[PDB]
Parts: sequence; C-alpha cells; structure tokens
Amino acid sequence: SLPKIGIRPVIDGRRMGVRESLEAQTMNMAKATAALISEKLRHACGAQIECVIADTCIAGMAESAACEEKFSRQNVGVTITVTPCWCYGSETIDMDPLRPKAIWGFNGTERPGAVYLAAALAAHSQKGIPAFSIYGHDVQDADDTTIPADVEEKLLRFARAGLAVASMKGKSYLSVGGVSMGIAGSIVDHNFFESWLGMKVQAVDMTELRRRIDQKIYDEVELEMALAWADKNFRYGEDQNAQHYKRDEEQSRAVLKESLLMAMCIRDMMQGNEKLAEKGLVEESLGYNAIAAGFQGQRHWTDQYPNGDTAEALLNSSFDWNGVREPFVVATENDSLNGVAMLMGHQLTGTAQVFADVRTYWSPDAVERVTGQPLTGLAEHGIIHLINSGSAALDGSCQQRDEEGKPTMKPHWEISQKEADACLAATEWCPAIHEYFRGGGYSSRFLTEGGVPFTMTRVNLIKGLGPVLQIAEGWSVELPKAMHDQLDARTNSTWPTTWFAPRLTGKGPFADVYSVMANWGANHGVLTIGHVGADFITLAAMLRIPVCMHNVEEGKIYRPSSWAAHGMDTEGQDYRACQNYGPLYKR
Amino acid sequence: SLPKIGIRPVIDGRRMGVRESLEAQTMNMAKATAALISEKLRHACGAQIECVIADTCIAGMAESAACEEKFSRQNVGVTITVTPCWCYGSETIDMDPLRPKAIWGFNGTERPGAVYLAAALAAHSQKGIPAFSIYGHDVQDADDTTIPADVEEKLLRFARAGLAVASMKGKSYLSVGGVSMGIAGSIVDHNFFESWLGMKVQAVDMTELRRRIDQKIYDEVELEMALAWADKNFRYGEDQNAQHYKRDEEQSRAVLKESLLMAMCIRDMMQGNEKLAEKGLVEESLGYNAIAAGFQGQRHWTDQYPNGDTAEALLNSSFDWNGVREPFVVATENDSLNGVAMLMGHQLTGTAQVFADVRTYWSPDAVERVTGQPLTGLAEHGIIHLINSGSAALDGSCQQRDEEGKPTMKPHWEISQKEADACLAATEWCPAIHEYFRGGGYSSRFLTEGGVPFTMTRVNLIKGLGPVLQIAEGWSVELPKAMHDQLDARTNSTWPTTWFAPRLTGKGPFADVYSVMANWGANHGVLTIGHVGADFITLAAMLRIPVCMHNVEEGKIYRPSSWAAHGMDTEGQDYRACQNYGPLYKR
Amino acid sequence: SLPKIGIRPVIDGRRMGVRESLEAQTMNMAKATAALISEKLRHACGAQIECVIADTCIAGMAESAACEEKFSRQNVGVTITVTPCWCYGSETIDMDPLRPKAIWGFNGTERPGAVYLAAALAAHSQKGIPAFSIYGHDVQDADDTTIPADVEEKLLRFARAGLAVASMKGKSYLSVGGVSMGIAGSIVDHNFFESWLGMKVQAVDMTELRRRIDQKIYDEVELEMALAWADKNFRYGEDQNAQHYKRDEEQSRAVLKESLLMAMCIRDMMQGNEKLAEKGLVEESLGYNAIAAGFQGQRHWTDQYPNGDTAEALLNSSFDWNGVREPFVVATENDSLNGVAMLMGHQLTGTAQVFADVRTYWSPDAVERVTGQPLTGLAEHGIIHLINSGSAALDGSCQQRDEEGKPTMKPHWEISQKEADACLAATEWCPAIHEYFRGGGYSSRFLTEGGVPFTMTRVNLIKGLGPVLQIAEGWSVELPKAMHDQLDARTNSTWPTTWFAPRLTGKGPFADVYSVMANWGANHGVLTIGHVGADFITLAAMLRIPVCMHNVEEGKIYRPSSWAAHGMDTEGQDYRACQNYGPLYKR
Ligand SMILES: [Mn+2]
Ligand SMILES: [Mn+2]
Ligand SMILES: [Mn+2]
Repeated sequence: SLPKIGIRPVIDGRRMGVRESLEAQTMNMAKATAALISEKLRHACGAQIECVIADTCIAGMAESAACEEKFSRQNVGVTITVTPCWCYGSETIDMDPLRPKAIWGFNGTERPGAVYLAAALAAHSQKGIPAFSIYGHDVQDADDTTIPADVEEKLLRFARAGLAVASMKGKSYLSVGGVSMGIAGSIVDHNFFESWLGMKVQAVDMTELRRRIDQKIYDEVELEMALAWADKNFRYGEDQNAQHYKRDEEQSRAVLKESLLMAMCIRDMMQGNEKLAEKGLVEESLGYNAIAAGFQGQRHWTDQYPNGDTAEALLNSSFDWNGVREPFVVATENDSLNGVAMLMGHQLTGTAQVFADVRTYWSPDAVERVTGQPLTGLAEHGIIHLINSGSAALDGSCQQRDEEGKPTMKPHWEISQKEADACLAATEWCPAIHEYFRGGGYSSRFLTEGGVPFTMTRVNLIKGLGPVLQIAEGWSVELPKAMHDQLDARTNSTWPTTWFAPRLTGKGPFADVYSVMANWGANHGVLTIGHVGADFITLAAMLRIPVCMHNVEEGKIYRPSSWAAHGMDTEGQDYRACQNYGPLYKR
Repeated sequence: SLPKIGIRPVIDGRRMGVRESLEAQTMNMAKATAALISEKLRHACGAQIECVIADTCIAGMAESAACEEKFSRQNVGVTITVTPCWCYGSETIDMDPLRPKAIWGFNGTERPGAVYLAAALAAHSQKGIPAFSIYGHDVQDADDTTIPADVEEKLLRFARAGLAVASMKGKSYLSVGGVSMGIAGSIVDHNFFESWLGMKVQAVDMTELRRRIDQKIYDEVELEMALAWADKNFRYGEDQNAQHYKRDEEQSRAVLKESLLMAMCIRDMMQGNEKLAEKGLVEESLGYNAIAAGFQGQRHWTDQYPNGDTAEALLNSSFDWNGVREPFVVATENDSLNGVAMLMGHQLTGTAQVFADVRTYWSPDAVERVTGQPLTGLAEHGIIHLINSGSAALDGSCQQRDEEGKPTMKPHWEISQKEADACLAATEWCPAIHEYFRGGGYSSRFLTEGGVPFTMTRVNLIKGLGPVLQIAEGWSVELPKAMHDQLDARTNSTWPTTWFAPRLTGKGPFADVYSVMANWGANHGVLTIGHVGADFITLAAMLRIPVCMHNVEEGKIYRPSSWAAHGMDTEGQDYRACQNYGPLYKR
Repeated sequence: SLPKIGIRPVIDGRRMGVRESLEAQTMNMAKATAALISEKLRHACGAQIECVIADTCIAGMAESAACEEKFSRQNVGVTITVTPCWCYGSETIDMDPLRPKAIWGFNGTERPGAVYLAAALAAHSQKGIPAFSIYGHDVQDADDTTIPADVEEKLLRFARAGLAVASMKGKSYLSVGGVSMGIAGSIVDHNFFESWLGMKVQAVDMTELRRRIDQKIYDEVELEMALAWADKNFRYGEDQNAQHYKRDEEQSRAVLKESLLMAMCIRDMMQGNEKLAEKGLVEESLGYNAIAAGFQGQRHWTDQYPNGDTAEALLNSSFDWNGVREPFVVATENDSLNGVAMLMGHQLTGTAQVFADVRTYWSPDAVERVTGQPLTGLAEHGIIHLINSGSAALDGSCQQRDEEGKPTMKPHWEISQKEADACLAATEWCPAIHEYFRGGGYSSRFLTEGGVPFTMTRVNLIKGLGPVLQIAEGWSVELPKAMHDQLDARTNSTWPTTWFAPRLTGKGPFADVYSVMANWGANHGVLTIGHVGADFITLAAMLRIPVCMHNVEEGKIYRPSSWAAHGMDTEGQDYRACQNYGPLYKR
C-alpha cells in the first residue's frame, strides 16, 4: 500500500467566538489542499494520491496527538500543516523527525496564518526538525479561498518530493551481480541505501539468473508472446562484427530468446510473479520487493552468455509485449548510484529514465576540425555525446508527442499504443560486438530528437563527505546528417545516441561546456525528461544530500527553511545544513 | 617480494673514545637481533625471514636518513631499534607512521640502553607514532651478549605480528560471489579491508567459476591426476539422502569431478596459473593476487551445482594431490570476516586454519539429560560444538603429531607425506544433503582429537565503532563414544566435528561456558592451533582493532608502550588507544 | 637518492584482438609522458628527473601489484596513470594514499581514455584517495600522438608540485636557535613539519655555531678563499651609525671574517662536509640532512656577535666564493613558517627565494603628500614596500637576464659566472646599526629592477584550523630616483628594497592594495619569481593546506578532482576538502 499525505489544520484554541469563527475557513483550507494535490499529481506508478485530514482542528497537544493517532493507522509519510490564523507554535507542530513536512500560512491580515508560519518554523529550527515554508507573495482577503500560483508551485513541488522519499522507504535495491569492471557505483554501499534512503539491498549472484533460465522458472507462454511481439515490431540493423564472429539465424534467435528471458526473469526477481506459484515454485514467486535494480553483466556474464542490452532497454522502457506500464529502474553494469538517480527521476516525474555513458565532449574547434563545418544553434558552445553501452529506455527516442506535437517523454498513463509502437519504429536492434560481448546481444539503437528539454543527474559517494548530487539542465540537439553520421561512425554506431547541450551560467562548472564534462563525477549519468533540477534540489534536501554541482536558477531553490539559517550562500548553507542534520534514518 | 625486517643500531654520537667504545657492542647487538629472528621464525609461506641492518650505527638524523634510504629499497615492513647506551631521543627514532616498530634497550648500568628506551618511547608517544617496548627484567653485565628468555619472547612476538601486518599489505581478498543467506560477514566491506589491513578487494560473480569449468579454463591433465589421487586416497561415508534424491554411481562421479575442479579454479583465480598461458589463455593466467578468498555457494550456486565442501576443505588443508604445500585461506559462505581471522591465524602461525560454525552449547544439565551420564575432565563445565557446514581443513583431525607424539597441527614445512596421508585417512567423504545442496557435493567428516589446545577467533564489524576482535583460548576434548555418537546423530552427522572447552576466568563472558557462547558475535568462528591469544592481541594493537573479548592472562598482553598512557586498565586503554590512532592506512 | 615519477600504462584486459590492438599506443603514451617530464623539468637541485614505467600495461590487480613492487623499490614519490582506452576502474588505480596521483585520459572516440578517467576518479573519490584529472579540451584522432598544450600544462604543474611534496619527505628543518623577539613563526611547530610536510625538526642552540667558529670546526683553507673573494667583489656602502659606534678596519674585518664563517658553518650544519672528516672531526662532518633552516639571531646572538645579514644573503643566493650552486633556504629571525614558503618556492622553481618584511603600504594619497608626485603605471593603485631587515638573496637584484633582454631570477643551472659577478656588483654591503645589532654586521643592499613579475607567499598556523597559505601575484615596480630616495631614507636605507604592486580583482582582500596589506597574516612574506600562484595552489591542495587568500584566475585552479565534490565555490570546496582529508602523513 502506498504512502498518504497528512494534512494538519491548526487553529487558535481560545473560544468566546474566536475559534468558532475560524473553524470553517480552517478546515476548508485543509480540504482545498488535499483536493489540489489529488487533482494535479499522481504517484509514479499512476495510482491516485490519497490525503488524510485530521478529524478536528488542532490547537494544542491533545488534538495533535489524536491527529497523529489517525495519521499512523493510515501509512502517512508526509504532512502539510495549514492555517489562516495565529496558533500556539510548539504546541501545534508535527514533532515527527522522519516525515518530510511543510506549513502553509494564509498571507492575510484579518487572517494572519503566516505569522504562525514564522513562529512554527522558528520552533522547528530550534528543535532540530526542519520544515518547509509555504508563504504566498500577495496579501489575500479574509474570504478569498483560491490557492495562488506561487503557493501551488510550492505545494506541488513539496508534495512531489516528499512522496518520492516516502515511496523509497521500506523498499529494496536488487543487485543482480557484484561489481562490474571495477566501477565505483557497482560496489554497492548497503549503509548508503539504509541510512539515507531507508532502503535495503538484496544481493543475488548472476548464477541465480542462469538457474531461472535453465530450470524453466518463468511463464513459458509469456516467452512465446515476447518472441511474437519482437518479430512484429523489431527492425534489425547491420551486424558490424567481423565475418568469422557473425552469428547465423538459429544462433541469432537463441540470443534473442535468452535476452527476453533475461528481462522477464529480472522483472520477476524485482516484483514477484504469481504464475510461478501455480507451477510449484512458491519460493521464487515472491520476489525481493525491489523498486530498482542492477545487472552487473560485464565481464562474467557477457564472456559466455547474451548481454543485457535488450533486457535493460525494455525493462527501462514504458512498455513491452504485455502493453504500456510503469517503467522499471534497472541499471546497466550494476551501477547502483546511477540506479538511485534513475529512481529519483522516476519518483519525481512518473516517466522512464535513460541510462547514459558520458562519452565525449565535442568542442567547437574539434567539431570543425573533423567535419569541416561549425556547431550551431543550441549546440554552438560545444556539445556532449551521451550514449550507453547498448541499452536505453526506448522512450528516449522521444517519438511520443505533447499537446503541441513537440517531441517529448511522457508518464505511462498518458502513453497510447500508437506512440509506444512509434518508439520501436525509431529503434533498430544491432548485434553486440562479439569481442566485447562474447555471448552476443542486441543493442537498442535510436537517435534522440532535437530541442527536447532534459536534466542530467548523478549521485556520487565521497569518502569523508558522503553522498552528493550532480545536476545539469540542458537540451538535446539535432545535428546535420553528414555531421551526425561522421561523429557517430567514429564512436559507437550500434548504440543509442543523445546529443546534449548543457545550459551555461558563466560561473564555475558551467563556465563552458568542457567544464560541465570535466566536473562530472563518474562515467555514467541519467537523463530525465524536462527541466526538473528544482525538483531534484528539493528532494536532495529532504535526504540531506548536498548538491555539489547545479545550474538551476537561484529563485527556484526550495529547501526546509532552517537552511536559510546556515547562510545566505546557497551552496554553503547546504553543506553546513546537510552536515548538521545528517542522514534521515540512522547515523 | 617478501617483507623484510629492518634493524636499527642506534648509538651515542659523541666521540673522544665514547662512541668508538660502543660500536662493536651496538652493531653485534643488532646482528644478534637478526640472527635470533631468522633462527626461530619463518614467513607463513615457509621462506626464511631476511633482516636488513643499517650500514652504520645511527646517532642522529643524517645516519637515520641513510638507514631509511637503505631500507626503502629492500622492502622493509617492520623495524627494531636496538641499543646498549644513551642516544639522542627524537633525533634517532624511526618516524615512519605505517610500519610496526619496537625498541630493545639493553638493561645495563655501564650500558644504559633502557634509559634511551624510556626517552625514545616518550618521543614516540608525543609525536603520535607508537612503538613496542622490549626491556628485560634483569640487569646484565656490560659484556654479556646472550639474550634472556623474556626479551626473546617479546622480540619474537613483535616480529611474528609485525610480519603478518606487512604480508597482508598490498594483497587482495577475492570474493567469489556476493552475500550468502544474508550473513553479515559476506556483505564485504571494501573500506575495512583498504583502511585497516591495506588490502584491495576483487569481486567476481560466481558465473566466472562456471565459465572456467565449462569453457575448460584449467589444466586438463591435473584434473585427471586429481581424480586419480581422489580415487586412491578418499574413504567414503554413508549416504544419508532419502532414496529418491540419492545419486547413482555415474552422477556421483561427476559431482566429484566438479568439486575438485572448483578447488582448482578457485586456486587458479587466487594466485594465477602459468599452464593457462601455455594453453592460449593469457588473461586468466595472472590471477587476482589474493592471499585470502571466499566462496559464496548458497543459495544461488548450490541450488544447481555441486557445493564447495570438497573444494573448501582441500584448499584450506596443508595438502592436496600435488603434495604438501602452504594452506590457502578460503572462507565458506563468502564470510570475509572469518576470512580475515583465518588470514590473521595463518600469518601468525603458518598452519592450516579451521573454519567452524559455532553450533551448540551443551551445558552439564543438557548432556546428563540426553545421555544419562555427565561431562567430566576438561569438558566438565560445558562444551561447545564446533562444526562447519561440510568443510574444514583435514589438518584439523590433528592426526599430525609433535616430538612428544601428541596430536597437533603444524606448519606445512614440518609435515611428512606420511602425515598428509594420515589426515586424509582420518577423513570420510559424505554426500551433501540434497534438499539443502541441490547439485550435490561431498562433505569432509573427521572427528578432532581430544586434549589439543586451540584458540577461537572472530572479527566483527560494529557500526559506529569499527572492527573488533574476539578471542577464546581453550582445548579440544574427547567424549566417550556413546556420548559423541548420540550428540552427533542429533546435530549434523555428515559434517566435521570439534568439541571445544574454553578456559574460564570467573569474570565477564568467561564466568561460565554459556557466557562464552552467548557473547560470541557471529555464527562462525576460527580455530587456530595452540594458545595464540597473545600473538592475536599483539597483532590487533598493531592494526588498532580493539579486542572486545579475550581470556588471555594480564602479563602476556603485549601492546605498544603508548597504550599504558591510555590507562592502567587493559580494556579501557585499548578502546581509547584504538579510537585515538585509528586505522593504520587511511582516515 | 632522488624521488622518481612512476608511470602506469593502463589497458582493457580482454584479449581476442582488443588488448593487442592497444598495447603499442598505451605503452607509447606512457613513454611519451616520461619523456616530456625529463625534457621539460628538473629537480630543484638541477639533476635529471628519472621516470619509471611499469614492465607491462596494467589491466587488473595482478599487474597493478607487480607495478607496485617495481615502484616500491625505485623511490617513486608520485604517479601518473595513462590510458587511451576503457579499463576496469578500481582494479587498476594506484591505491597509495601518500603519493600525489595523476590520471591522464586520452580524449578519443575510438580511444575513449577520458571515459576510464571519469570512472577511476569516481573510484578515487569513493575510496578517499583523491587524484588529479588530466583531460584534454579537444578530441584527438586515434593516430595522433602529439600532446596538446592544455595537457602539457597540467602534466607539468602536477609533476612540478608532486616532486616538491616528495622532495620534502624525510628531510629536516634545522632550527639554529629558538624564538626571535616573540615572532609566531619562530616558535617552531614540530607537529606541523612532521604531519603536513613529512619532515623532521632538528633544534640547535646558537652556542653550537659559536663552538664551530672558536674551535675551528670549518675548512680553514676555504676561509682564506672566501675572504679573497669578498675583498675582490664586496663593494662597501656608507656607514650610517652615529660616530662613537663606527668600527675601525681591523674590527670591521673581524666582523666580515665571522659573517662569512657563519655562512660556512650553517651550511655545513645543513648538509655535512667531508673536509671535517679529513680534519679528524668525524661527528660534526655528517650535518642534519636539512633542506631548510632558520637562524634566530636577535636578541641573544646579535647583542654580542656579528649578525646573520651577510650569511643569510649569501646562503640564500645562487652563488658564493665556490661558484654557482643550488641556493640554500635559510630564514632570518628563525621564521620557520617563512622558511616553509621559501622551501615551497624553491621546490617549485629551482630558484633563489627572497625573504622580506612586509614593511609599508604606501597609498596613492600618501605618496603625493610626501613626494609631491603621483604614483603612475603599475604603482597607481598603491605600492607595498618589501625590505628584509638586512639580508636577501642577491639573485633578487634581477641582474640575471633571461633569453631576451629582460631582468629575472633563474634556475642555477642557467646562471653564468658573469651573471653572478653582476649580481654582486649591483649590491652594497652596508654596516649594521649598532643599537640594534651590537655585534656589528654587514647588510646586503640592492634595489630590484621594476616590471618583473612576482608572487608573494606566506604560510601561517591558525589554532583550531591548522596551516593556511597566502598568495599574492604582482610585479616589482621602478620609481623615479627622487621619489624612491625619499621613501627609502624615511624607512631603512641600508636594507634591500623591492617595490611591489599586487594585481587587484575588485573583490575581497584584492579589492585594493590596502586590503592586500591588511589581510596578510604575518609581518614577513616570501618573494618568488614569476606568476607561480597556480603552482602554490596545486602544491597546497596536495598537502591539504587550505588557501585563505589568492588573486589567481579561477580557470587556473588545479586541484584533485574530489575537491569539485565539496562544491562549485573554489574556496568553500578547499576548506571542506582539507578538513576531510587532513594532513597527509598523520592526523
Ligand atoms: Mn557503461
Ligand atoms: Mn554456516
Ligand atoms: Mn621582522
């Protein structure tokens, strides 16, 4: 069952007609908040966000304890306190240190809820339980019940990030394999998951995956559907292996058969499968309660079996042979930390997530030297070649369309079957180069459309400091055919490409495009649809994860108010604040 | 190359016949220090210990810098400073923070080396680079060159532990697989290894072990030679599987072939193998430079392939089909912490290391009730049943015998081929139980001889504290045959057994045998020949690992001098000193 | 023996075509790197920098360990890892926490070394052993082996700073005396030298210097030579003492005898002298293995003996009566911390360093008032008067000429006996003011040619924070003869002067010349030739000394990549990182 949002209507507790004349506007403010959250947001899996409201208004500790009573039978993992009047600070606040929480005070004069706001926040900072401030810019009249725009932005940005926190809590990351080729993020730090994210790590040796294929621990008929669906939809590309390693058609099919089985089995390991209990496999039917996972792959699987290019691509996509569905989060090379960003991205936007190698920086001087023509448009300052080593959510094609017909990526509940199939139509499945992937495989090649707003992210673990978050907002660019073809043939022309131009600021890591590339803390990165840096910044704050690098605009930074107290500078306050509060779940 | 010991003859710098009169004595003291070590100790692998001696006696920084220059070319991992006279304190001490160091000062009057000792230990403690103190009880005459027994004991103990520290440095732990059945020690902590031991960790998925077998990455002739040896030498035990799950003589054969192959490939992966380079297989031939390893096994491997019972038991022995050799160190269930303790065990003694489940405490009352007779002798206060899940070095039979003819375990260089054969002859190979090990395997059942002194060790990781070492000295015991048979049938009769009685002290966890069992901080322990507690304590202080439990006498506790300054109490001083100096290699 | 630079060619392990295709290009990359360093850089003492290359390319732990055995024995104090391909991250990195480390990734598409780069740094940052990123701006063709300019700059800045770190390790600072007149820097912090610089501190009482002179512990024949050379070249200036304190010739000669004997004797105390051993003085022959020194002088030496003016100036110079040579580092007033800035400067340039009082800030207003003229050219924003109290390296005249006409200070291997003679000739040796230096002495007066680019530095020790480094890049300026003669005579006309204009930046302590003066954290500073701010910064980052004050171009800040993780702000990231990683050799 899913996490719910709690709403606390707090009130001035004194009578003689004072409390009485506020009970109507106060409850109504609560119900307006819950309606707005339910109207305008869903959980990432698509279900409706349920809100829970206190039975009475809250004036002091007796009502607060009864509200908490109620909240705690109902699995609420985020709370919003609201009021249009003075109330008695520390008598009425939410003392629970785990849940993200915010307070919204009506900017009024007959109704001075934002004066409670200031005192309630002071209580919060003083008691070490930071809270988020919702305070509208414009005085509203005592009877105006319309929620303004600046308020809505904050109520929705907060609610979104908080549900992301609540939804991770209790869940698993499934490490299918160990380290891949000495990549840092594939050394899965269990304490990081437990302490900062409230998550668990289940480790399972890639042999288990081989056992499930070999011992028929999957729905045999689902495979037939998968193969049938691949025949209908899969357009193949040129095998670029040397002739003596090229595979024939019977070998080619068995490779495709195994690849799709890989996907099915991994998925089954993540979320369970009822059909296995029906076959006498009750233990294997449960799965491991994982909301994200890693597949090591290289080297020990790929030196003998088909690679996970195809399974990674499909499981991270918004659809497969069973129809459109919520994308999973499955990380190439068991890179758990790229896995966590993907997970953050998915919990924030409801959409599919593109794993990427941060492959090349193409400077203007360099692009001219080799193609004889200049980088232009959004691309003029330099450009970054993002291109995973085989696999990417097919959504990354960006053949899905928004209401003005522009190319984009959507949440699964608004993806039609025509758009799913157009994503496939943009994709050519290419044989894995044998020497690297000795057991074979099919890479999901597509070319991401131009001018699409994107946000690149990466979590890194730093000894002595801990987790940090990197963020770079930009756009995909569209290169002239001759130019694209040339830089692509030179690189890895069997692999999915996105050409990325980061927005610059003139300052620090965003002085020029080279600086963006050079300060990136790993070889992998995550691409999330939209400009969603502010959403990441907020969530990084609820998790007490410093943001070490970002290009989001000053005025959009939204953190608990006690951050302001660790400094005016928006980087210094964050390291100090994050140092102070530490990880949420244990230290 | 092996670590060398550096020996520093340090002297009074002033002349007018003073220094001149002390040169012979000072340098001959240094050479006798070297001769004693090389007579009495060997590296764990069996090689001679090499001791480098400075070119000149050292009376200041110039000569000290020359000595360090000389030592930095000869791979010296531990130093001993010796002197018969007064010398200039901080001008002469070894300043290297990383290496075990000690100071032996001659306890004379005309030759007051122990006065320098006191002053140098003070500089060491004030400059934060602790050193061990060697100071004989009895005043010695100025021309006495013989080394008293109390000084020998300390020099030898300091060197044992010192070289263990230096031999782990730079080397790998090989994790073949990941976590086994959620056991803490098999969630492998790369940082503990890097920071406390100066080791790296190579992780490898168990599918590489499969790949090596399937794709014939091994010496094909050695297998045949190994199978031959196995046929000739292996006694077999009653097959206790239910009839429908039993294997036939053909499938039995295969389980054996594969069990020995795993032995071979795990070994090959640990240390490399040049036959693979002859064979065309140049990448696999190097190995991973591991002095310890673990094999995950359950669940994911053993649910389809033969178990590591035979591999682990043979590898952990001082002998296989290629004859007597140094025993390897391979933890069952990838229990890396038991690994470390076996590592420490093997480096301190050169002997084979018994991995055990700390399985049952049998109180006096419990034994009377189930058998109708009481425990008596060394067992009268209670008994701890030590018994791994199928594997244990065959040395552990203790069929090997000393000069007195008593049962014992020995360094591999004192083991005759007659004794190797005798340990095999005391061993019966028993089929794995199918329900638990679905791909089969052969366990290694022997009963450990009684009256042999052992030391039970375990390392654990405590969040917020770091590594700790537990130690229990005691003796194996022999039960009368009806008692043994009865308790054995009740427990896991196909597995190797050792009945252990820990020496009690009346205090703490050693107040009674129950408390020893209760305080043990994991399901697994390691059993090391003799009473080697003091060696382990010394080694731990060198690694700054607090010892949270031991039963060693106060007067044998031997640690760096600056531990006295942390308190009179032998536990308080230990936690505070380790907290102060912290891990050796980093942070 | 001198530190060497170790080069680690790193490569994809997989065979079957791939590794074999890369062995040549990888190993040449490495050969070309070593070659660049040996052709373009020298040790400060002038010797050729030897490099050591792994015997094979490194693709995993076995070769990594092999490369380390070869480095361990060859005195490698710094490593540069190079690759043109993808490699297995944390299996191939250099794990030694003490050594400065660089990684160079080739920016190719077919050769994606920079992708290894990003993944190895992530591994470095994750494991707490920061490493410098060397990454070219422009993509090179697979077949291009030219090393671009931006890569060259960083290879050399890194190497230059790396050798400085390793050249200090194990060497002594010789404190000749103790505190001089309550100056902080002269209360020598032994723990600072040992923990941050890996050095030792040998203290000696000035009476020992008195002893060498009076009992003739020096080369008597050399003394006749040193006098004859002084006679020929020493141009004596005016005696500004009140008449009753001037000295006859016979008394003035005795002062010069001794001033020169102080140079010989301090030098011999620093580094030994084999002639003392010919003369039967075996103990005093060894020296104290010092690379830096300080001489207290005031108050207790100078109230009865000739001061250190002449000695300090000649020892700090690149020449004396035995010809050109490496300049020593000898701090006046035993200001050990100015000694540290000097040693740093000498290690990073091979040049003579200029010890200075930061004496007077002359504002624009104030020069108008006093001289009638205004400050023009580089002096227009303010000037700072740099005048040590009696001595300075004669190199600081800037009578040396570079390959052009221009005035400069040079590495001694590029200094002619002509340019030595010339440096002496632009210097007047003026008697010491008796009331301050009652033992007499000769001050070394010269005036520094203007327009010369200079970097000013100081190390300060801040209780509760540790060491911090101060940098100010600027120029010497020339002033009208009438303007300078007013300011000189108002101040201290017998001491060497340099007029200094610091380059401003609008913000912080570089907002105006006043603020540079006001924020300088000591009364003393060091002058180093050229704009070597960025060298100081990089060397400071290697030693984990935060920079509290600098006017260096943002874009030239070159620090280990894990600094970037501690923030975008280039100052906050430095305090956080330094606080994290702490001193190199012990905490
Ligand atoms: Mn990748
Ligand atoms: Mn077990
Ligand atoms: Mn002064």
